[PDB]
Amino acid sequence: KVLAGKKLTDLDPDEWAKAQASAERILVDVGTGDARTAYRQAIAHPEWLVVGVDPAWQRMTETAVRAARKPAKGGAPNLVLVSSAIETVPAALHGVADEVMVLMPWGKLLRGVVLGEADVLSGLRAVAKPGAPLEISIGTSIWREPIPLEIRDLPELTPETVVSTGLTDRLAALGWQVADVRLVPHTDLDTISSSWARRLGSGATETVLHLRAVAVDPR
Repeated sequence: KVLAGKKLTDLDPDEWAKAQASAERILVDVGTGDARTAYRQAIAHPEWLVVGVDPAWQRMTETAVRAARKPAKGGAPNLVLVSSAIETVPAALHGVADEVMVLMPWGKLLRGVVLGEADVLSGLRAVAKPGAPLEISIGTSIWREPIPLEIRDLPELTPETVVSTGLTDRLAALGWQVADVRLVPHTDLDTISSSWARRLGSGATETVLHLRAVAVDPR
């Protein structure tokens, strides 16, 4: 269920428990893209256990190959890449995260966050410790044509409509107390969507809808 280089393997429960215990912070990145962003977090913060969770595991293989190398050769032993969908988080991920990040989501994860779909929101809450922040970062260019199929029937989510669509209340009901919602124009894309296809420092920016919440009791 975790990537080891180009292959999937069974996560050793003992090693998983020891890694969590040894970490200063456990960060769960839900939706990883090619997981270069998770890798860069892990490299910057060797005391963090950085857990990337994505069902499209083959996309993450380059990151996994790089992370498996010796530290001197760019290895990141504190990066754990998990093959799983968020709506069906396995028990081994329940209540582990000090912080949950949803950066540049696509597909069901994106649609779920925008609509405040219970299975996606509950899955996110399931992996969190009480008090853990949730940070969601959505690039707003997705609402400019061509709009991706997973949101093209939905009106653009803005800070005002996060309230008026009832998303803030759906979040609270499922255990995410919203703290801040804002647009952040000219956000450096490298901070939320690094890729092995794109050189770092390109200067690429985007307006990001940023939501922060805190893990609380549901219902």
